[PDB]
Amino acid sequence: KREQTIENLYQLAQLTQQVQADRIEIVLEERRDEHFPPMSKALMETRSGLTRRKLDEAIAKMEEAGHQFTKNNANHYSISLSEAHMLMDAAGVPKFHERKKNNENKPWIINVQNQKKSMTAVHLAACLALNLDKRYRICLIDLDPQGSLRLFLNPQISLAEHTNIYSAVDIMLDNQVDTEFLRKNVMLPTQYPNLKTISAFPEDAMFNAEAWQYLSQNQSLDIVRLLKEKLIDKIASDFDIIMIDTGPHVDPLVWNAMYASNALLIPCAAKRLDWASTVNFFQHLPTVYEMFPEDWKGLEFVRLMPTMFEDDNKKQVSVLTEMNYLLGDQVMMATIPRSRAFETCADTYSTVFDLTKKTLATAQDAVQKSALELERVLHSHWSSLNQ
Amino acid sequence: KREQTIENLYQLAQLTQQVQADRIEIVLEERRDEHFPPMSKALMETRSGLTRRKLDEAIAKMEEAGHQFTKNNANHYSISLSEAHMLMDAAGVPKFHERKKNNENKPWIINVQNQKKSMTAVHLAACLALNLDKRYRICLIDLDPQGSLRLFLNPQISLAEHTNIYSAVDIMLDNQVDTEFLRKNVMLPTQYPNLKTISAFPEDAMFNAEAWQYLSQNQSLDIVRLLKEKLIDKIASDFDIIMIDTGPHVDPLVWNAMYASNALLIPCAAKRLDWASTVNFFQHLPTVYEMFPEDWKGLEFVRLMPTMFEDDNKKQVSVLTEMNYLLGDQVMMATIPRSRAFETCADTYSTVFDLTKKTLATAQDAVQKSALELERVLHSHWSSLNQ
Repeated sequence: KREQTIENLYQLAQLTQQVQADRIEIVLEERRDEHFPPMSKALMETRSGLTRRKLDEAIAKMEEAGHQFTKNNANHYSISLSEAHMLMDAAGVPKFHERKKNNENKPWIINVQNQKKSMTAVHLAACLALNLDKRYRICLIDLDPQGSLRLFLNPQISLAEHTNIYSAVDIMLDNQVDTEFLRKNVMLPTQYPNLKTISAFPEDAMFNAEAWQYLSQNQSLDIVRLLKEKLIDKIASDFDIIMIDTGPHVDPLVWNAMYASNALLIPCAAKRLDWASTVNFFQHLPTVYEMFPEDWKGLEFVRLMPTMFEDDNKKQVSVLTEMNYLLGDQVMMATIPRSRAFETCADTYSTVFDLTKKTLATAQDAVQKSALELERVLHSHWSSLNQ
Repeated sequence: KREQTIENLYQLAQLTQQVQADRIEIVLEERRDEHFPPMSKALMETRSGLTRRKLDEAIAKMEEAGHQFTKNNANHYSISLSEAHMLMDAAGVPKFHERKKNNENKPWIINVQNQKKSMTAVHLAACLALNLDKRYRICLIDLDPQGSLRLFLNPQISLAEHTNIYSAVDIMLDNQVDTEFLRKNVMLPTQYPNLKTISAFPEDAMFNAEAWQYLSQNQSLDIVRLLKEKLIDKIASDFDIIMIDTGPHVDPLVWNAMYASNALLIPCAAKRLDWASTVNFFQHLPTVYEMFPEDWKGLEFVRLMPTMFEDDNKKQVSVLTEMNYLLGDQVMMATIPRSRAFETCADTYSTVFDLTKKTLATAQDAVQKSALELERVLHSHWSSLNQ
């Protein structure tokens, strides 16, 4: 019955290909729109690299203008994220971008690749976005259609007053598209004044279909140029960093992400399972690239991190120091632990920077030093990349 | 630096493509090898469709041979799964297969397709495997490389005394292979005398790579014939049912599973998210099939189930009765609830049939009536399929 079943299939293809899917409605039906825990002026000091005197002066200037700061039950300052950014601009420090010896840069395009909880790229975006001396313009793009990565960091929906919401692949396969268009309709603001977001929707699955059947008509290899030529290039003006999050699969989606991407970052854990998948990955991961039209700009760096670490199991060391001595540098000294706190983030769709003893500090100190450590490398290669 | 980075890539491709991966070791490092809760003789009565008299007679015959049954702290029978199968054969009922008006059958090849917790195919396998009057020979094949589906139902490892362990794609791309080979080395026994298992390993990821680059050399479409011609056909002798579990992605893996597969089953939930992905799926799901060499045997049936149901939220009804009235029959009346119990299965990698008030019964009655209800349909179409 080969024929008859196809016929029922299109019958359901076109019967159902008219039912439903109000997207603004469900993003709106998810707004967990809560915001950030205000800083202490000790914490604002740490995150800013401002002296209490330069900071207090910045306050006083903002207060001698209209501004009124909220205050404690102990009448202690409670500075918001917005307040902290403006405090910077009041202290007369200019954004990372601003310091002009780096203002002709090209933007980092880090392609994170979760090999199995796909929530480390979001901690990076928040820690890098949560460094107020620099105040990077970042962008965290979700590319896994099975991604909750806009449940974390829910965009300011900013209302039903939003036409439509597009994902990356909605701008690859589309719907005239310009950076004015992408700002107004596909990149959304998120609770971190300087971290914007680009969500994905399980519909984004279509892509692969059209890819794997858009090669029948071609052993071509112009299908990996779509996200660069259609979207990333059209938003590299406004951004210092870009992170494209893909999780585990082979794909023309993650393919479409590697070609536009000029560095790789591979979160993994002590586990031999994710470890083992990953070396299969690498073994499969040269042709992987060889394939896109030679105009591919190579990679700058590529590195991996240890995620979810037990530094009490003699057993997990017995894979991470295989990693250490297997790979030395090109791994990260920052072993993020397991942490009750990290995992109620996965429960509650927050990041450790959203909540108010016994993980908090080492949860965030873990991420913050892994983001500091991440941070060195990017500066190391920004020169070469910039070429 | 296009060239230089590829060169480092193969450098890591071949540097690392010699490190590690002792598979028997890790399956062995996982044996959660515990077994089933023994039945009551009330429960053995329910699962068997034996009268207490025919059952007690079967016991007495087994006891008048050597056998010794374990007993209760209240000296009440505690029949194991093995004991129950032999009790059947002692009661002189023949296996489903056995009843010869269905012994020239062809085996069901249900392709389950999890659209987002990928643990319903395992409840089906256990409920269908846990019907002792029939005693189906089933096979639950994992095809998602991100599958825990051998952590559930850990095979009798039966020891390090096992050469190697192969997955489906290890027998697609291989390593001379015959049904004697597949029995001795790739299908493993599991705690249900009549449910065997075929695991997958995240290495299985390779497949896609070779597929999507094994079409550059061909707009061919012989790559979907691999799992049928290489594995399934070579084990259809020994099986009454076959379930191939794939979860969400487009793929030549799930492709390779649809072509060898002669019915479809699509678990989904009240949620508009998984609901929405699925209708995109259907809209993409005719060409999907149109593509394999015409010799494709069509589908027999195709249906969906409701999984994880809140019958207290007026809100979830407000999608499942859209489903009901949208789709009527070709859905299942058996709405599996949310259930604390179902979700500690996902916690503990069991199925509801593994544990000992307030879900148990409705958890299993839910699965059992969805498996009963599943059960009717398969009989309905077995005739036509058999053609």
